[PDB]
Amino acid sequence: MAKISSPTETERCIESLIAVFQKYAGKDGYNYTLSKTEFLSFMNTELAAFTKNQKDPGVLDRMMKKLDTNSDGQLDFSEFLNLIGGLAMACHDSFLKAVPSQKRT
Amino acid sequence: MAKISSPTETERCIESLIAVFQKYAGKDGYNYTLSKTEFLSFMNTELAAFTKNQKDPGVLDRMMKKLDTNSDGQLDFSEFLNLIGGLAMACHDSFLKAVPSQKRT
Repeated sequence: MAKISSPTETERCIESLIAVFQKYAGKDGYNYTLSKTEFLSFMNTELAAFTKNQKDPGVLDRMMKKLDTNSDGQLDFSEFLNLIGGLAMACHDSFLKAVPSQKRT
Repeated sequence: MAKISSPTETERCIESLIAVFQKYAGKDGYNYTLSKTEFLSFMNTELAAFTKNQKDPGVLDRMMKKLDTNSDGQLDFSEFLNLIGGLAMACHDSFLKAVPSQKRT
């Protein structure tokens, strides 16, 4: 069985975001939107790498309100992904400042 | 060993995007930007789920020019992630039109 991965690395990444997003956003039960405290818990757990590396949880506050383009105080599908964009760009930048030659053969 | 995953599901998703992005974008060797043909190959391989489900590869053309905010004809870190946003939103929407109760305990 060569095709063990129905999704690819990006697609599975995407379904990962589905998993993590919908489990935390699914706590507030609004419109599958990641509420303030849900995102606080989210970022301190699922993004503790970033969150705890910052300095104080007030950053999650800055994240939320930056991404909260719906201006409801929650992060929807795209708002969470906007986040993922900045997150990815931070880790990418890490690689660019380290070794971005991730040319996996 | 409980902490076998240094990255979380979102963080690993993010490093996945690093992996897939930098391997294809690393083919053009510009500024780690996913060039037209590199993205064509990318989307037909890594996103064949979406690409082949559309109808014709001219869609990748539409993706590129939508995401090519750098207006160079390539997708950078954020432009690829803009893509990932629309991709994720499509798969999310799939779940929302199916079963978005991905409340993994």
